[PDB]
Parts: sequence; C-alpha cells; structure tokens
Amino acid sequence: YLTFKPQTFTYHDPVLRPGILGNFEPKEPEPPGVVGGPGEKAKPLVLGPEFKQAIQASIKEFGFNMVASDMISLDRSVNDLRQEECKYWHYDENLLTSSVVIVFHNEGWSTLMRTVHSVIKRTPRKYLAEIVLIDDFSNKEHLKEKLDEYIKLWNGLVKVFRNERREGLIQARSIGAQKAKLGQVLIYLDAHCEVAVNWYAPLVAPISKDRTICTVPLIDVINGNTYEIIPQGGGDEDGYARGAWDWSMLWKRVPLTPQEKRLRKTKTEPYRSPAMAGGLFAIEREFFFELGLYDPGLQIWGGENFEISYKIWQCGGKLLFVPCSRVGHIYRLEGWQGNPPPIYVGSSPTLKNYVRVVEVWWDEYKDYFYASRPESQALPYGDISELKKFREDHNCKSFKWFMEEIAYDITSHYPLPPKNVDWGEIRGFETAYCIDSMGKTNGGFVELGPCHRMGGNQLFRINEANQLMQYDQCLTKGADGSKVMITHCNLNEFKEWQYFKNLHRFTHIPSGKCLDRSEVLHQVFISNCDSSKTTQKWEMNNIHSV
Amino acid sequence: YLTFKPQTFTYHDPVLRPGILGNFEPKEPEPPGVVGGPGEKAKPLVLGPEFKQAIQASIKEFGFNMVASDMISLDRSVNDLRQEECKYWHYDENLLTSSVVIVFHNEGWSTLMRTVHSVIKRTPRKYLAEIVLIDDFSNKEHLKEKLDEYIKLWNGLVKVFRNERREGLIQARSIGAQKAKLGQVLIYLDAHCEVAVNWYAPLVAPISKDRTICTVPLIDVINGNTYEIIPQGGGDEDGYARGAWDWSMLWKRVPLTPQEKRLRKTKTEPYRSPAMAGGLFAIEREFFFELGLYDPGLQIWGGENFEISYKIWQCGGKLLFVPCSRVGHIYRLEGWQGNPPPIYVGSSPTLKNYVRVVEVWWDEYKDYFYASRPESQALPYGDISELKKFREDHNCKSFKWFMEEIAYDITSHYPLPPKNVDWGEIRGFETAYCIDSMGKTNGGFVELGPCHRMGGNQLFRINEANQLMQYDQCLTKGADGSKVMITHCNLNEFKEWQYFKNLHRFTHIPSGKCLDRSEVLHQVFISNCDSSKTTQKWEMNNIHSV
Ligand SMILES: [Mn+2]
Ligand SMILES: [Mn+2]
Repeated sequence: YLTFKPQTFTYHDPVLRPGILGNFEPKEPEPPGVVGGPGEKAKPLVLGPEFKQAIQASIKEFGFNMVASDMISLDRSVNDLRQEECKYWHYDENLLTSSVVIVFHNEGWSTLMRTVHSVIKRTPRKYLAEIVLIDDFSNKEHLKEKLDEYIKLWNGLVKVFRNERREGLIQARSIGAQKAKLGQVLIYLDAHCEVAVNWYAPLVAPISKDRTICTVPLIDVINGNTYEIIPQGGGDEDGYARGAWDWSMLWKRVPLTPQEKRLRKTKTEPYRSPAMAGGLFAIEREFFFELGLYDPGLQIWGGENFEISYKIWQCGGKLLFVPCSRVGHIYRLEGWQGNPPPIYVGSSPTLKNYVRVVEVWWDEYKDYFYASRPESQALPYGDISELKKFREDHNCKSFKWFMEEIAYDITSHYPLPPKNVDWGEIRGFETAYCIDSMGKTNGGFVELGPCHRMGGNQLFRINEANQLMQYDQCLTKGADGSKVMITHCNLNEFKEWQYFKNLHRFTHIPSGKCLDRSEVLHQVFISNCDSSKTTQKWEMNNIHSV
Repeated sequence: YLTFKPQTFTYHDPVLRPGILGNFEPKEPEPPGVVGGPGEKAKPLVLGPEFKQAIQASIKEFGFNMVASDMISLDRSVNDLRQEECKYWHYDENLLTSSVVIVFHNEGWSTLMRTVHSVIKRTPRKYLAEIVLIDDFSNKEHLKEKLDEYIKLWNGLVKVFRNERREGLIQARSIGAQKAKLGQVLIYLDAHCEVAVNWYAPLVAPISKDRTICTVPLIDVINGNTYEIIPQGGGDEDGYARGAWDWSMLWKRVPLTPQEKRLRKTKTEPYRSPAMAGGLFAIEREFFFELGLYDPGLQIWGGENFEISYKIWQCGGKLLFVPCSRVGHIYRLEGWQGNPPPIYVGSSPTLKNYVRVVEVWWDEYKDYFYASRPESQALPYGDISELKKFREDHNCKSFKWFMEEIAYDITSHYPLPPKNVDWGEIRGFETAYCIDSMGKTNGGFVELGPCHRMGGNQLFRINEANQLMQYDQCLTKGADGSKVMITHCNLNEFKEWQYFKNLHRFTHIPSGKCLDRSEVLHQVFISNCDSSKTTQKWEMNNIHSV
C-alpha cells in the first residue's frame, strides 16, 4: 500500500515541427575553444612519434592519452552525432532544474575539467542548479587545492565534496544524491564525458511530464587516444539499441525493436529500454530517494545499473533512452594501471553484488543465473531484508511481468540456459591435476595444471544439453587433433559431452572417445575409452568461494 | 680458401649398453635439498590465497612467482624427464672442459643462484672449469655486493663480471665468450635454468669428436608459478622436435623427421636441427671465435639464434640437439614489467637484426622474407661488408643447399609465401582514415581509425594469391555480416581479394562486393559496388620506417 508521491508539476510533451528549428537548437554554429585546432570540432588529434614516450607514460597513469587531451581546449567544439529530426523538436522551457553530480577518483585534470566545461558551455544557465563533484578519495595532488582554487571560476556554481575513505563508485553516487540538494533532478555523469548540443531539454523533458520516468542519453564513444567522437555499434538501422543483459548479468545491447517502434509516432522520440549502462542518467531527485537509492549493500563494482533499472520498471516507473540527448564517454585504453582492491575472496565483491540484485528482483529467474554462475550459489551475499521489504511494501510487479512486458526481446538474443548437471574443477581422479583453461578463448587448447581449488580457469560446468562450459565458452574436439578446444558457444552448438559421476568418465559423444590426459606433460585430449587407464578417470568437484 | 682449425683431440662416440648403467649416471638417487618439501622432486608448489598479494607483487617485479621460488631450495632435486635409454650410454671420460656463462639482468636472487647451484650439483667437478656470470648492467641491489660476497662460497669457481653499459643480450653473450677463458667449450645458460642429471656428457661428447659441432640440450619448461618441470609440446612421437622458422623469421618447432631417424641407430642419440632456440647451447670456444662470433651489428633482441645456426651449417659445421642432455628454463608469466628501450623509430632494431641475418645468409630466399615483411625492405640495416666477406673467404655453402639438404622439412610446415602485389596502410581515398586491426586476431572484426602512418596494426599486404594479410592473419568475409574479419590464414584459405590500384578498389571475389567504409561510424564492411560512393575508394601506400 506504499506509493510514490503524485505528479504535481504540469508539463507538455514536445512537438515536432519539421523544417522549423529551435527552440533549444543553438541559433548559430558553436564558437571553437581555439581557432581552429586542435581537437576541434572533434577532429582526430594524431600525434607522435616525437610524443610517443610521453603518451605511453600518461596512458600508464590514466588509461587515456593525456598529452593529446592536454592540448585540446577545455571549451572545444564537438561534432554533432544526432539525426536532423532532432533539431526540430520544440520543448516547453518549463523544465525542471538539475544538479549534475560527477564522481571522480584520480581523474586527469584536463578530462575532469572538460566534462565540467562542456556542461557549462552547452546547458541553459537557468536550468543548471549546480555541478557537484564527488571526490572519492583521490591521491593525485592536482585534484586537491589546485581544484579548489580553480573551481572559483564559476562563482560557487561548481562545488566539490571530499570522501573520508574510498566509498567506491556506487555508494559515491548515493553520497552525491545526498550532497546535491539544489536541483530537482539529478543528472549523473562520468568524469570523462563531453555533453552534446541541446542535450538537456530532450533528457529532462520526459522527467518533467512524469516524475517516475528515468532518462538516459545515448552514450557515444570518445576515442581515448585521438578524441574524435563515434556512436556505438548498436542494433538499430538508426543506431538505436536498448540495454539488456545475458543470464550471467553481463551488460549487453540489442537493437531497438519493431514493437517499440509501433508505440512511437516519430523516429527520434524517447523509447523504452530494459536497463541502463549505469554511469549517465537523470532521475527526479525525490523519486531517486523514494527508490532509494542504490542498495547500500553493493560494493565497488558492478551494477547497480541493473538494480536501479529493475526497481524503476517493477515498482511502476519508466526507463527511457532519449535519442536527442547524446553524451560522449571516453573509453579506456590498454596500458592502464589501474588496479583492484585487496579483498578476500573478496567474494568477489562484484559477484556478491549480482547475487543481491538477482535474489531481490529476479524471482524464478534466479535459476538461470545460478545455472550460468553456479559458483555463486553459496556466496555470503549479505543482508537483503530491507530490500525485500521495500519491494513488497511498494507492491512491485513480478520479474515475469517484467520479462514479458518490457524486456520481451532479450531471450531471443540471449536464450535461457539449460540447467547444470554438475559444476566445478575437473580433477584427475586421486591426483593433483586439474583441467584448466589458461584463460584461453575462441579456439585455444585447454591444458592440465596443478589444482589450486580457486575456481576461475579451473572451473567448469556441464549442461543438461551436454555442453561442457567455462564462462560463455564451450569445449569441443578440435580437428584434426584429439585436442580439446575452447570456443564461443551457441545454444545448440557442441552438445557433445556426457559425464558419468560414478564412472569417473567424461565421454565425447560424436566419437566414442573418453576424456584423457598425460600428467607430464600437462596435456588434455580424447582417446579410445579404456577402463584400465587411470588417465581417463576424472572427478568434478564444487569449488566454494567464501 | 680460409678453413677452420683441424681436429687435434681424439674422441670416440659413446656406446649404448642396454641393461648396464653408468658411467655418468649417478649411482644412487639424488639427495634432496630439504627433506622432503617443498619444490622437490619438482613437485608443484601451490600457494595462497594467503600469499596471493605477495605473489602478484613479485610477478610484477620479475615475471616469476618469486615467493614460491624463494621457498624452494637452491639445491632441490628434480624430476627426470629423459627417456630410459638415456641412462645406458657409456662415454669416454675424455671430454672437453667447459666454461658455463650465464648472462643476467635484474634476475631474482633465488632463480639466479639455483641455476648456479644446479650446475654445481649435477656437473662432474673435473669438467667444470669456471662459471662466469655476466651482469648486463643490473640495478637491483641484491645483485651487487651481496652477490660478490655470497659467490665466495665456491672459492673462485664462480665469478661475475659487470658491464659498464647495458649491452643487451646478444652482445652480452659475446663479452661472456671473451671473459670466460678457462674452458675448452662455452656452455651458455639462461639465468633461470635447472640442468637435468647427467646433462654434461651427452652435450659435450659430440663436440669432443668434432670441434665444428655445436650442441643443444632439449629445453624443458619450468613452470614460473609452481615450478614443476614439463617437456615442450613437440612433434615427435617421443617429443623430439627440430628448430625451424617461418619466412618472417619467427622461431618455430617441427617434429623430428623420418629421414633423420634413418641416419640414427638409436632413439636417443643426437640429431640434426636447422636452428636453435638461442639461449642454451654449447660450442668449442675457439670455433665460436672462428665464427667470431655473434655478428656485432645485432642489437638487443634479434635473430642471433638464426645467425649462428646458418653460420655453423653453411660453413661446414653441424648443429645437433642432444636428447640425453636436458635443461629446464623458467617461462615468464603475464603481469611482468617488463619493458622495451626507447629508441625510435621502428619495429625496430630487432627487425633491423632480421634484415642483417637475411641479407648475408639467405641469398635468393631474401625475397620470401621481404614478401612476409615488406615493411623492412628499405630499412637502414647497417654495414654488412665484413660479414659478407667472412662467408666468401670461408667458401661457405649456399642457402639453397642448406634448404634442400639439411632444412628439407620447413617448407612442408611453413610454405614459401606468394610475392606481394602491394603493401602498406589501407587509407580512405582523400581521407585521413585507415583500416586498422585494433590488434584483433582470430575472428575479430577490423575497424576504421585515424591514420597515423606508423604501420603495425594499420599495415596490410595483398598477395599474388589474393590474400589480404596482416602478420600471419588474413581478412575475409564474416558471415552472416558484411563485416570484414581477421583470422588465421593457410596457403589456400581466403584467396578472396583483388586490389585495383588505379581504380582505388578492393573487391571481394566470391561475392561481387566492394570494400566500403562509414567514417562517421568507424566501420569497415563490404557492400554492392557503386562507383558514385567514395566510401568505396581506397589507396594502399607504403609506410616507410626510418
Ligand atoms: Mn567509466
Ligand atoms: Mn628468456
């Protein structure tokens, strides 16, 4: 019998007037930061080789090409990745104000401040209540004091709040929502973003008609080396994807569906997505709290993005991607360092997070997740009570309802997994050797190695469909060898293993051959079944992580 | 008319006496270094997770699990990987003495001292003239003074010489030859090796019959994490491989041939290899100087291994692998750092080294190397006069003889490559966008990126066989997409492109379709040929590295 607070704000959905510009379209072309290079207007900035050593050093420190970034104007003009039809929407002007919160940890100076500059440059002043920077316990000296003094440039409009300890990314956003009090909606941004022209009105309009709508710009790709901005490769013939997952809860994208397109009169208006990537979005501040906000249990990574997506949909709100609001996100390069925290197992902490989201929201579907990740069944996921009560109190709808009403396309791209027959290490019987992937993928060969009971590349599972899998991969027979190979798997591919626990036998089905090894050297292969050979006896043992 | 000095030593090949042990077989099993754990007798040493933070730290520093190595005795016993027949050879005792030289740079203390301990432990005292460690300009403090003082343990048998500048691996071995004066034969050893039992007599017997024979132990794999010792995966039913290369001059191994076995009375006696891996070998010391020794133009990491192999074979010597002489070599783990020198620009010096070797030794076969690596064609490879005069003065045989008489099996595993039609960047006509691999391999999809004219992943070559190649990979059509994929390539696979330079066109032969691009999307695909579309117009420009 708990409900969200009713719409009191009146607002009119925008109107498309083909051939007429405005009202939030800039009248004239955007002034460059520097006439007329470099990095403008998002032209690629190619450097080196006189720079290559400085570039690599900065990549190690930041994951981005900071000597390139450092010569691009903080106020640089950008390419326009939106469709033409976007320019002919007329919007109320009666929009709710916003606090954009930006969480950063050790972010480079020029990438942090260009995010800030971009938002100041391309957002109507009257709607920008504040830009709140949440320092999640950085140690780099340029972010302290230097930042304090510089920030005075905006007469208090930009404020920073330090964290005493490293709260990690999810809880730092929740801290953000508490420390950002001036605006009516919270707009979250990564600290390495550039916001496109007339990004605000499209993004905040739907929230203005209906406070329980949560909004997501289309997230474009800023090349972390050369800084030109590219849309993502998404399904739609127009580039529109909706956010999705597979049944290990890995983020996936699928194309905009014809069903959703029949719901929409226009090509460019908002559209329903089952989930959001996580870093960039807008909610009405009160609604976030009614939500609220992110489950406190969630540790440093990773979403969180699904938890908030499910709450919104299943507790009566909406999640909309807004084609006419676009934001570029810089994507990391290899070479970063760039390092996890020391925890045990920790669980891992992020795995523990998936279990929290699944156990409170997925109902019967937890089965598909424990099939994809049995190693996670017996994990100490922590206290879930208040989250379960919240869902009952607000009479939230079932994950079945959610899968069939708003996420109906997912299972056509990521089909439901078969139940497991058994999972764990594949150990040679009465020995200390384990089949182990070496992390090989997509055609490599699987080896023998000393058992370490740590799961990971020594963890397998076997399907009711006769699939021997690690992660999203399967093992099959690599012709012409007798070698066992790991490749990408599809629902009816490589259904070729059957395991006889009592027999200590894995037997390849198309041949008659058994699973075999040589203990020196560390070799795994199939050969003609022979009950004498102890090299064809295996046990499959659950590896529990505490 | 120049000749190598004649054999003056009289020595007789050993004799195989099935059922009778000795004479260099240890009489009684090897005393462990520590009764009875850990590391003995090369049992794998599995640690953590209480150690995992300290292990990862040491892998970063050294590339080996040094916490594990540090708890294994320097005098540990080891598993015996040689075949049984090996223990029944009877050797004359009339063998040459040896200086073993170990070149090291920043090696971990316990891996370095276990190499030495191992050599001291399993080598008959009377043949071991000295162990010369060559410090190639290390900075780590354990390696100096602590090293000088420890080394007194052996009363001057072991000695270290410091280099004033980092000479690199190849030139450090040459300094070794010069500072290691006592032994009749030089035995080179990596600073992370463990020599097997009775490694010495099998390895030095052939050189004692014949001073122009250069000898190579079978190099076994010491696991850098758990330290158990495994033989290499190698062709022969017995695990015997011979050393080879592809026509880019990458090291390769091929199974021992039936031709070589008809030449051999025994399963276990030495056999011919066309090349050595490079780190571990034995030559008579004068003979190496007569070869004189490693071309001095080779910079740090290069095909020295190939250069000494061709010299030995084409100038009248022999290179033999010795099944009864085995040495374990620790193989690096990911996570090391582990870093190249700053000298720009190029592949660079190492590619320059390939060119020196090829230009002096491969004769007409240089064409195959340049088809594999056209980017090297116009490289300033340096003065090669004296090397060419050496080959002429000593009347060395042709590379054509070598390929047809002693390396007769290579083209059956790595076929001669077709000539190139063209090579270079694949640039969009009158654009600054280039096809580029992103380093993707074996199934990945090639993309468009900003041209940088630095080669590498933006470099391609097209075959006279209609193959579009980067490295060892080829581009083909990824069903069901219209995307262009990169995969592993075989002589008659994916013969499916034709490049018209004047037409600026790349056309896919099976379909009719033209290579096409988006630019805005950074996308490379094939679509139906349309002459109006400039997105289907491409140039292939040589990229020159100076
Ligand atoms: Mn991010
Ligand atoms: Mn090495």
